[PDB]
Amino acid sequence: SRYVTFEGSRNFRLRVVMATLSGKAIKIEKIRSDDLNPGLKDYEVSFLRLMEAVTNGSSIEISYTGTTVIFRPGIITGGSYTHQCPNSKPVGYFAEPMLYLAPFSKKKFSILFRGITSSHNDAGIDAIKWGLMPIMEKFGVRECALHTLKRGSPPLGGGEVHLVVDSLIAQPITMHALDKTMISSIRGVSYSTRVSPSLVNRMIDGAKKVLKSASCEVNITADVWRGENSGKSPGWGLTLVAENKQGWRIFSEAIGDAGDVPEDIGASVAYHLLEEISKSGVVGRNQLPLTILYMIIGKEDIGRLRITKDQIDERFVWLLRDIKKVFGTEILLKPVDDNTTDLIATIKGIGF
Repeated sequence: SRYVTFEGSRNFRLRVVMATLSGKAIKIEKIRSDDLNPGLKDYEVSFLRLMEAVTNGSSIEISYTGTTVIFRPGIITGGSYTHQCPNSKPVGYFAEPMLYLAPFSKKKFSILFRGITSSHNDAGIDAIKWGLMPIMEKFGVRECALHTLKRGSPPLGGGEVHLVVDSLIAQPITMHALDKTMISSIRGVSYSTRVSPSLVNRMIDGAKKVLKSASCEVNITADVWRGENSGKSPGWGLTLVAENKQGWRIFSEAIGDAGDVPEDIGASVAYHLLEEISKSGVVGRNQLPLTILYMIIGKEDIGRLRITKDQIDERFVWLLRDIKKVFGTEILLKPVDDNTTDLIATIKGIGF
């Protein structure tokens, strides 16, 4: 019973994913044991269920009170499978960490996700489609898509999305990127469900108003969903994706609740995009966990990725901590030769 021991609900999915990638068994204890109703939440249990489905030989054990979990990783198998998500977490919650496994399995990942497709705290479908997967492609994952069959806005939901990754590779290519990602165009997806195309347009208006000074192209795809294919509830949101011709992407997202002013929601996403670009190196904060991990599991060899001082936040520290425990690998930061305070994250692969 050799375990790497973690504490709390923090990075629960990330830690479970790392356990699977490294083959190290882990033990997560004292989960929310200092809160009203400690233990795992229904969506984390659902998550563990998803894991068992896409792997083989995995043995999971949970205490009676659910405050601790013991995860012994199996082999990343994949295949076809449908997963029904509880109303507590949207599809992105389950789909995002599947990105970390799919390309490294024995069979294509063809996973159908049913449930809500949107929230305020999880990765939206567009963000995964146009914000995360492009980064996977830069690491050698050629074919990987997320098909939106049905959008399912909260609270009723009824959405349905299909994760299929045709490209199976041994490991991510070693990454060498020392330059700050230069944005040459801003794209995106403004969507709504079971409502008038008014909301979508007013969001684009609000977004374009703060982005007016842009000397680059700025066009946003409008994506109005009506009828039964749009889900059970009304809803709307905006995903802005800044990009260059090298395949890099910086993004931000937000959804609107009934009563929110679309122009303000639209403007808000554009402000966060500009913030995220301002603070970014090669990638934005919302992409580091994926990028860093793909580097760590690359062939035994040194990779390099420019980051910003602002990107070394609480979240980032914890990311490296957990990585230290599970893989052993520690990250070295090197001040860039230019006249800024940016660093070059130097990361040696493990030999996946």
